[PDB]
Amino acid sequence: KLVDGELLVKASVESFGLEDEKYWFLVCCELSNGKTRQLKRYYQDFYDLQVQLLDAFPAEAGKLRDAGGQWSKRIMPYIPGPVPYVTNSITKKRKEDLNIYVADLVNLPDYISRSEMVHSLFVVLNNGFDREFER
Repeated sequence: KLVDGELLVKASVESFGLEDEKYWFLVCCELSNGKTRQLKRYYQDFYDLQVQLLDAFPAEAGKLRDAGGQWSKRIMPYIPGPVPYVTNSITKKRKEDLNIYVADLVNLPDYISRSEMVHSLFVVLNNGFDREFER
């Protein structure tokens, strides 16, 4: 979903935590009308978006080849990779990497950043956590 007059202008990952063996990240964002959100996301949420984005924008993902055989220029940011066993030290580094990743996303060209797809990660979910604050 997109809301006219309320588009993403800033995003961050501020912290991580553990609840019953599962690590989570605090994602914050600011909208163009000055509203902000505090959100809870798991690594998988970022991974699932990234899979969607690389598929939806193959050229910008560096996944296309021209007639000459040269790969298209990549402007899409990278996510930290999936791991067989999640640990505190892996999660700590992910928090740092994901912070940069989400800021980079919201700054992509309009035709990518303003997409339902990119905005989907930042929607308030009925997950017993996510909240939107007035300006």
